[PDB]
Amino acid sequence: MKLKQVADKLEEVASKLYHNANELARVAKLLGE
Amino acid sequence: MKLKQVADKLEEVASKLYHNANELARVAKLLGE
Amino acid sequence: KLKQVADKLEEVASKLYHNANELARVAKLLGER
Amino acid sequence: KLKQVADKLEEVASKLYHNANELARVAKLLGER
Ligand SMILES: [Zn+2]
Ligand SMILES: [Zn+2]
Repeated sequence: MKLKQVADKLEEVASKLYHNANELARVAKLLGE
Repeated sequence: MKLKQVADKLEEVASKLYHNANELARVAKLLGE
Repeated sequence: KLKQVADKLEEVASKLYHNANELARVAKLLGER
Repeated sequence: KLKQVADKLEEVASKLYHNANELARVAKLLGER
C-alpha cells in the first residue's frame, strides 16, 4: 500500500486509541472516588 | 491492595494510549509528507 | 459496580489487542519496502 | 527512513499488546474484588 493509505489507517487507529484513553480515564476517576 | 492503586494503574494505561495516539498522528503526518 | 467495570475493561482490552494486530500488519508491510 | 517508522509501529503494537493484557489482568482483579 501507498504511504497515503498507510497514513489513513494510522489516523483511524490514533483516534480509536484516543477514544479508549478517555474511556479508561473516566473509569479511573470513578474508581479513585 | 487498595482500589486507588487499581485506578492509578488505569490512569497509567490511559496515559500510554494518549501518548500512542499522539505518536500515530505524528507518524501519519510524516507519511502524508 | 465492579462487575460492570470489569466488563468494560475487557471490552477495551479486546479492542487494544485488535489494534495491536492491525499495527503489526501495517508494520510488516512498511518494513518490506 | 521507512525502516525507522516500521520499527516504531512495531513498538506501538507492543505497547498495545501489553496494555491489552494489563487490562485483562485488572478486569480479573476487579471481578474477584
Ligand atoms: Zn513517544
Ligand atoms: Zn505491565
